[PDB]
Amino acid sequence: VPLIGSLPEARLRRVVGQLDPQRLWSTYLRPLLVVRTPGSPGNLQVRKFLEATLRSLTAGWHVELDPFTASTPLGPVDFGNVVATLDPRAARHLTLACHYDSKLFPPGSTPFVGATDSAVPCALLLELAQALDLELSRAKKQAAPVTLQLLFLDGEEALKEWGPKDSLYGSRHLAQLMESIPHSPGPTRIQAIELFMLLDLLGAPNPTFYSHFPRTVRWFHRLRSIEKRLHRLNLLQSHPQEVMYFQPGEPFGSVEDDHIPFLRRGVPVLHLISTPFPAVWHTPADTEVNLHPPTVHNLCRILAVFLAEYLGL
Ligand SMILES: O=C1Nc2cccc(OC3CCNCC3)c2/C1=C/c1ccc2[nH]cnc2c1
Ligand SMILES: [Zn+2]
Repeated sequence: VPLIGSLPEARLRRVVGQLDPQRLWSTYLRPLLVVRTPGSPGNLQVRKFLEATLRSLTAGWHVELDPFTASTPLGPVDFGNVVATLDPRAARHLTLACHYDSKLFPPGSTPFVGATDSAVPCALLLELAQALDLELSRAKKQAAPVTLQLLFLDGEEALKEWGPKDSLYGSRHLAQLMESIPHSPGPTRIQAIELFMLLDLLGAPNPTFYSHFPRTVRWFHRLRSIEKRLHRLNLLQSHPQEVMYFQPGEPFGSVEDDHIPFLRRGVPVLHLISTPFPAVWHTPADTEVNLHPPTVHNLCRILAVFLAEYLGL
């Protein structure tokens, strides 16, 4: 628990104190819980909600929009991703990512908003960024060498049948775009991704995560470690055992997600996705009241230390 690279408890406690669960849940989560398929009005409001929420933050992220067209198993659809980079002159960054679109389902069925998939994750990032705003604003001003980059991806889903030409429209393009952009050192923006941490299927009760890439397993250990740790310093609601979320040790793997286009380009990936998937997954039942708010908040706290331990805040 008093290991190496770790937060002096004092700070960690303030780090956690600063998180506002009412804000996570209602400023940030509640608004997104809406049908938001590609290029639908649903979509575009979320897109603009994020596009703003990020800009208002005091530390003044560079918020830029990656938009495009693509050929689907339906018409052409247009998409826009949301790239938010706290200090883009900085030479590397930690890229956290998630997708704001929602899976189009056939009509005449209870709309599908997908709370775990991926409403909850998006809001976790919004909270991270806001509950850590002064501290990022410090290090940004300190021309810190590794900054923070947040991706809110569009078009992960699939209209019709899931497959390599219908899925991950957004990541596939963002990746395409990044490697075409000279950065320094680099050579591309793609190499500026120190870690690509990807959040998915989050907020159902009683998840289990495993390391899925052994190249990043040590970071996964940070998380198991940060879980302990918060349990010990009593800062976890409904957490009987010491190890609940972050399991040992190193299983099989692969589960096509937004990381893939980056991983094709050699990007170290940490796939923070519950496995087994939420019971309610891809049903009209992915909805605000199946979430397990304690779990939702433990994962805010657990990430919110990690962020800090990572960027030394
Ligand atoms: O988006 C998706 N549509 C499908 C239709 C049929 C099967 C599917 O996935 C495989 C079988 C079940 N276990 C492993 C993957 C998917 C799928 C996969 C997937 C992966 C990650 C996701 N994050 C949010 N939605 C996701 C779906
Ligand atoms: Zn999905």
